[PDB]
Amino acid sequence: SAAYFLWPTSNLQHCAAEGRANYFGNLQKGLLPRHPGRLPKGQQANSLLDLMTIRAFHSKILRRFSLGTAVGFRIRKGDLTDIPAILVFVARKVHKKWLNPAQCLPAILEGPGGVWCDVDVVEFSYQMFSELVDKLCGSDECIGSGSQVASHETFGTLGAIVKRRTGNKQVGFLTNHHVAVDLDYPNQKMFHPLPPNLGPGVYLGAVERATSFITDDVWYGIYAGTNPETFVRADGAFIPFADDFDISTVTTVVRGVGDIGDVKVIDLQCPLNSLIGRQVCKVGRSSGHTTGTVMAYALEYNDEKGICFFTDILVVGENRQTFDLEGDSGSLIILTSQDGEKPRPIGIIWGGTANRGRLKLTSDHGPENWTSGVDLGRLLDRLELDIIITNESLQDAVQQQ
Amino acid sequence: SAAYFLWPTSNLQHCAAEGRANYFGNLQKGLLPRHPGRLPKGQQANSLLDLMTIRAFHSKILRRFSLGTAVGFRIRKGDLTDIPAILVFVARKVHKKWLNPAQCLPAILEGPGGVWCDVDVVEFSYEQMFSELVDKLCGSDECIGSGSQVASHETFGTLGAIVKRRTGNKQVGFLTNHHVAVDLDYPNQKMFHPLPPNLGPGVYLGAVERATSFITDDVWYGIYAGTNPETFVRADGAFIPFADDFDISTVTTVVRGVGDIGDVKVIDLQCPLNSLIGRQVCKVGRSSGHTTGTVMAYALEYNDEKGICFFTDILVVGENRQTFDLEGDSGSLIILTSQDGEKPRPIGIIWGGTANRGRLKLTSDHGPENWTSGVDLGRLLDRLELDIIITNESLQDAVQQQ
Amino acid sequence: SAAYFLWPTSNLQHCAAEGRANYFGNLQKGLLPRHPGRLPKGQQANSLLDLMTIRAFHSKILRRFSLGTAVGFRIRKGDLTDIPAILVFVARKVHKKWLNPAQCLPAILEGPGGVWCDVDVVEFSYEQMFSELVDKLCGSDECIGSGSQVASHETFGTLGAIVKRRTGNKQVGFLTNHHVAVDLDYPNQKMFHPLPPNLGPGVYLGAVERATSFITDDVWYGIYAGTNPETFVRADGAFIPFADDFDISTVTTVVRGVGDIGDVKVIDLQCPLNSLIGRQVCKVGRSSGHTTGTVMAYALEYNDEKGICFFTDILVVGENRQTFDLEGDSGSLIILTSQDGEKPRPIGIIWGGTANRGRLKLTSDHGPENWTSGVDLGRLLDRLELDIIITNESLQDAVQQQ
Amino acid sequence: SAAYFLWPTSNLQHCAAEGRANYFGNLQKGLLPRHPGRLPKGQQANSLLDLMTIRAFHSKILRRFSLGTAVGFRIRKGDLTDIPAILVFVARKVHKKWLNPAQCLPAILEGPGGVWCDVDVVEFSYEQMFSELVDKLCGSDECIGSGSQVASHETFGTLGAIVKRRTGNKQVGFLTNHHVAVDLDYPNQKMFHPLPPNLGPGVYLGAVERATSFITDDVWYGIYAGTNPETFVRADGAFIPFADDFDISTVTTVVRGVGDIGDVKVIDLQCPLNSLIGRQVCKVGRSSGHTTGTVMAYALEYNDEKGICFFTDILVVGENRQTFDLEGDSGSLIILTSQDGEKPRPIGIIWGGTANRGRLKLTSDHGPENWTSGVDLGRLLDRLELDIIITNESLQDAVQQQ
Ligand SMILES: Nc1ncnc2c1ncn2[C@@H]1O[C@H](COP(=O)(O)OP(=O)(O)OP(=O)(O)O)[C@@H](O)[C@H]1O
Ligand SMILES: Nc1ncnc2c1ncn2[C@@H]1O[C@H](COP(=O)(O)OP(=O)(O)OP(=O)(O)O)[C@@H](O)[C@H]1O
Ligand SMILES: Nc1ncnc2c1ncn2[C@@H]1O[C@H](COP(=O)(O)OP(=O)(O)OP(=O)(O)O)[C@@H](O)[C@H]1O
Ligand SMILES: Nc1ncnc2c1ncn2[C@@H]1O[C@H](COP(=O)(O)OP(=O)(O)OP(=O)(O)O)[C@@H](O)[C@H]1O
Ligand SMILES: [Mg+2]
Ligand SMILES: [Mg+2]
Ligand SMILES: [Mg+2]
Ligand SMILES: [Mg+2]
Repeated sequence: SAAYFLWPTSNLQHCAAEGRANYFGNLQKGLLPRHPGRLPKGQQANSLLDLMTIRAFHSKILRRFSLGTAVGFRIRKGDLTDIPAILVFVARKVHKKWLNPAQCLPAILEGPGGVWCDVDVVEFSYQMFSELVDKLCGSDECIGSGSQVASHETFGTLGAIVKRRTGNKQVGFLTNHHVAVDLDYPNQKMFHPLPPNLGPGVYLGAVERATSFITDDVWYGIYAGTNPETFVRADGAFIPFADDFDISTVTTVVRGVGDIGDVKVIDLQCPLNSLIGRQVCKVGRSSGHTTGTVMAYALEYNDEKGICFFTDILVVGENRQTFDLEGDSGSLIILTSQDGEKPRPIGIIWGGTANRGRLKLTSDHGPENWTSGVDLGRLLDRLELDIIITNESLQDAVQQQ
Repeated sequence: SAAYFLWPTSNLQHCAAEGRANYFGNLQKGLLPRHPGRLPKGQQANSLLDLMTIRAFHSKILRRFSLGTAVGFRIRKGDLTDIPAILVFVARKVHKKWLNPAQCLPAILEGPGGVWCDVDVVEFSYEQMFSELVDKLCGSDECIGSGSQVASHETFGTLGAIVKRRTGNKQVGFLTNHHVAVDLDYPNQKMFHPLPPNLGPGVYLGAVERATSFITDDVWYGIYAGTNPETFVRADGAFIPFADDFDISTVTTVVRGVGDIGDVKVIDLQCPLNSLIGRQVCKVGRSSGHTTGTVMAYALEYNDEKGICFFTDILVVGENRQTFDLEGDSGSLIILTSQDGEKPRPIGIIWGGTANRGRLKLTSDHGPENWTSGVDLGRLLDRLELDIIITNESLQDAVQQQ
Repeated sequence: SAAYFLWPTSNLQHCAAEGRANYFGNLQKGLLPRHPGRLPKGQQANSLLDLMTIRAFHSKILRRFSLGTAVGFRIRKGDLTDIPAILVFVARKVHKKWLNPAQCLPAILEGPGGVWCDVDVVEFSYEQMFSELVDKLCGSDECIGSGSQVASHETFGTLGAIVKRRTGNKQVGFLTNHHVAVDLDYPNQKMFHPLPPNLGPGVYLGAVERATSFITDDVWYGIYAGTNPETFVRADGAFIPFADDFDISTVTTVVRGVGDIGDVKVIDLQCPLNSLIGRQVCKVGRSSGHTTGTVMAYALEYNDEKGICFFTDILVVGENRQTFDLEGDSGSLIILTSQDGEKPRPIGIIWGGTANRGRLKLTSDHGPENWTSGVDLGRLLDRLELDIIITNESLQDAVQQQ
Repeated sequence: SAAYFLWPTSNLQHCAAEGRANYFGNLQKGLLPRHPGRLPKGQQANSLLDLMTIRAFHSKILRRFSLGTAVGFRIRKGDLTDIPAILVFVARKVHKKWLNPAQCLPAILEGPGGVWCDVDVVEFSYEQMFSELVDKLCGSDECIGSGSQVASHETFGTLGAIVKRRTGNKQVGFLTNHHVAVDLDYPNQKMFHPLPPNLGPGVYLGAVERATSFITDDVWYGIYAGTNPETFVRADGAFIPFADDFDISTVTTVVRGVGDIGDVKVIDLQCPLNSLIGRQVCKVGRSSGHTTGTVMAYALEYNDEKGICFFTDILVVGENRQTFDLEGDSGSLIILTSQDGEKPRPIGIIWGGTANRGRLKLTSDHGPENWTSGVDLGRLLDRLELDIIITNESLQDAVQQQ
């Protein structure tokens, strides 16, 4: 019956940011530990939460000389270590001899409660033809992860087959919301592989929900920065399958990977090494199957207009090959099987913007491309979705809608 | 609390596509149309509903050789008549001698049930005012009202009317064009007057709550206005409830440069045409200030490049060969001028001007004049579930209950 | 029958190239005007041929410091005089104090046989009227005549005159500029009024038969107008014989906005200058409608850097500092206005191309006025082998005698 | 003598437009709609004429969802088969699962008289070379022959073949495609090797005499290839007879890098397909030098935006995923490579235009390959009335009999 759009209404009147100023202020007044002295080994950062609270506390001394920050492990000579650090992204990485003490970043940083960590400096900036790509783009006899989805004006990738947690518990799929956005045209109807104005295809369904920006305090549960206009890039859209659409054609398998497990949630208190440095893979309609490494979490970026933006996952492709191309947006970021458990998804690729970023890891090599991913655990929670991972579970879920 | 956007549920499958084909199919085969057209005078079109149903019946024969259509009065020698007609928009209006019989549009057309009307041909296609009023609207005035410049981080618009929601807690707020609120590149939820914090000073007006972009014709008008099953009405409107912080003492329900307005005058499709078509209208917008024009036509059909049919409710042409609006006027109130002394009533709001918004030629001596697109305010408030507040006392009363 | 294009046979390889060289070679028995500088008044230039042969003799020295040249009357203080002169076009006219004597033009020149003339220096260089006449020309009129818009799939032009071919079948058709027809991107020999089938409605007029683009000076004028052996005259003509299906009852030999015209007035190079230079002319074209102007100069020389000499027959400047033409008028008849009561006779058609958008400064008070390029109609009809039809009765006689 | 261009008289409007309609009216009357016993193998399409007649008959539904069509052999798994088929070019080739029955192209089609064929779906769409051969063609060699760069003032092209005219004095000259000859701004009738005088050194080869741009299908093929009454064949050719001064001692009838060629191999539409479709071809051009490719299809249909049907004779794809030609090769001879020791015979010349070359996908693993357009040389020489000279002795003999 409703003919209008409803905004996400996460305003939480300014107390959710009034508490932000008061949070960092009241921690600021309590400096008992005493003078510049090193810090004990027992209080070393261990979790993602630790690194994020340390970085947020010193955001403003870090922001001044930096393009951004992220949490992870220290990178020395291009190789990841297992040392909890805050990665500071500089425009150009120069020798210490050319820095004044105000500019030179420290080697250690102690946050609230004496929790300390390392500070790593990284130099920073901002089609595949295969049998797999053709299958994803409409040559296969099935629709699944990686399949090209399209509205009248935009193309995207189908991330996962999902079901809604609330109400009807409708079965559908998850993709990236910019492929479904209506300002010039109506882009509510999704099709595979092409929209009717461009060529043949099948009507998948109409967009129901979409998140674009969610404040950090809601997304992470903590204040990740001092800026009161802080948003998380939380791109995701839920499209319930059309009442006519033939569910027999959908597959819960990620083609080129196999049977995947349930979503692996990024718990901010687990030890870092379970996410940072882990090998991930992607199947998308543009680059097909690629392999990469998780370099960092919680990428801070304060932009021209004065708003802080966080990007959850930072992946760099293996062997100096780009992890993704433009158009892979929506693709599932799957943790590769280590000794034989089913590969579990941790995120989806965020829509590549114009002039995507790059970081230099070694002098011998040039700058490599990095890919930005959205936390799948948090996205499914915010969109109120459950991922369907077996073909039998799919037909069971359809029965109850 | 919700963290997501909820898309409008105007899908309505499958009688919205099945019922459209079923509606036009059953009327076409049983015709009994007895070709020699005596067309008795009692069956002449009288309402807007009559013209739209006639146009919809002959949509394909009309769209075949034309850029689009709209309903109204026949235009003869550049002047509006009182003759009910379907306006057919041609790229170039050429003499009959240069048309084959397939191309030449008829002078009369009879629809379902023998209801007939005229067919008029119109040639069709698809800088700042500096004044104290414009400065007042753009932040120099001590108050916020209709015409006041509203802004998100990335886009500027005009405040149309001060409104209150009909449902729930009946929040008081304002109506503007949803193109100011675009969450694709940047979080453009917070609205400000006159400038966003990144560009300059201002006051936080509130956060967008509702917005309509496209509503199917069968929902908006209540009838099937065309044969295309993907037919949408461009209905731009966004509701921004005032922030709790906002000083509602600074709001005025007066339309500066017009005065105290009355309640929304609803466009009833069954009333006689002469109460909308040809009536003089006025607009106060942050770009052109106060302008005056005429309502030329209703229900502008346009079957574009991708194959989707789009309807635009109101078509205004400015008086004295002057543009009725400029870019940036989108959202402004389209007010019916007082023609015997009652309070001027609003009938619509300006729709956000596309790139290369068309022109139309009326007589040979003058070139093409600019036309302005409006959204039906009666239908927009109903769809958004809004009530317009027209007196400063009523505003103080509406703000209390909440 | 023929499926190919036949390029004109005006090559005469090395019959024109050395005949030019020996003409100018066995002239050197000439120069040394020894000794004095003043020449007798009895040998003053009187014709166009006199002025052109003087310019041709001193072409090398004149082209040294100038953008081009033309023949006419000296312009002094912005007004045409009665003094036969060679107009030398400089980019920027500076005071004598800033020129070396080599750069400064002599403002008198004697050619072969002591025929002398003046040298005038002119500063030189290289959006639509809306009216009922324009609308009628562009398809609103019930007839096709001079000024009517003609079109192929990709290009628009103006119908200049209704003509009949002199040779063979003596077919009736019309004359326009060939750049509306000549196309190696597409099939555009088919002409239509007012629009081609891909753009809108219209009637098939007929197919292009012959078209001239460049004609060497020695053929066009009959003399060697310059020393460059690659010297061409811009003669844009196109003869389109009417289709057999075409209703010739719809054609009018009347120039709308001028009236009944007389026969083509031939530009005889030996006549006194004042019969062409300075005469008032008018034009009816599909873009600017009816305009009025003055013939400023003839035989405009322009040597561009690829090394080819190009001549433009007529140079018109619009009256009252108003442009004589706009883009799209190409083909329009350049009609001599009735000065005492005789029928206005046509002398040329407007040239459509690239080097037509140039300006010349006549007075300091206001800036550079626009000039329009015309092709000699007398020479064009001769080269195309056409006769102009000027009365509607003569038209139906020509149609019946095919 | 003549100072004008003569347009081709190979189009007789609406005398032949009815004959096209009548031909399809005749096929539609003797429809013979039957299919009890599936498709006997004796009635299978064998010729190019068979495939073209089937495609034209079912033209309406094929073009409904397609970018174009062509005749040849079915392509299965990226390799040409021996199955007579109609190639339907789709923008993106999707699985049967995603097509409604209206969209899905059939696997077989039987046309008039029960002659049937297959329907193959192909995905379709619409830097320099440095070598000793390229340098020799572009002016470093001591001779002028096939592949040699020819130039007018504004355009560069390739010299295709050394020819003599069949009519009149049987002038000897050369053949290239008319976009190297044709002008809009300059009198670039004169051809030069390797450069025009404005750009650098060269020798004057001669002046263009004839040029074909578009020829209707009924004239070119001898049959009605499509139902559109505005149907044209892309027929780029230009005949430049050698200047009388030109030293014919420097001309070679040899195709450098291939050798001595045989006479033109005429594309007989009634011969078995395998003599053209799938045959290996080679090309020597001033941009890519020597390249090798395969004849993929004949009679490439393309109905563009303006509503005109365009046919392209030969469709070549380069071998081993390498482009068959580059920009500038237009005019080069498309030579059939020797299959069993015969001299390689030329069958066509490369076409130069706006629709020059798009892409077609043959396999999933490696991406889309480039295709090249060729014009039927057998038909081009007939239309221009030219004979190809293939031996240096025949050249010197042809020179004397002038
Ligand atoms: N603000 C700054 N801008 C540019 N360069 C800086 C800045 N601050 C520090 N650096 C450089 O970065 C260096 C520290 O780099 P980092 O912490 O990455 O070392 P590492 O990880 O131990 O070794 P590697 O450099 O091999 O990774 C300093 O020596 C200094 O030269
Ligand atoms: N498909 C078409 N394309 C272009 N022009 C057309 C077409 N069909 C009709 N016309 C032109 O429009 C004319 C009808 O115009 P219209 O109905 O507006 O006349 P009117 O309103 O009585 O007088 P006026 O022309 O002054 O408005 C026809 O005479 C014809 O010349
Ligand atoms: N090559 C040149 N470049 C620029 N200016 C020149 C050149 N040769 C002459 N002049 C200027 O032009 C003047 C002659 O102009 P022109 O013959 O048109 O004079 P006019 O017709 O006598 O008077 P008016 O200047 O009022 O037309 C010279 O006095 C000189 O200053
Ligand atoms: N209108 C269409 N648009 C896109 N794809 C189509 C269309 N019609 C058919 N197809 C696809 O093309 C297929 C037929 O292709 P084709 O006839 O080329 O097969 P083939 O040559 O036997 O094998 P191969 O596909 O290996 O060449 C159908 O299975 C269908 O999936
Ligand atoms: Mg490092
Ligand atoms: Mg009218
Ligand atoms: Mg002067
Ligand atoms: Mg195939």
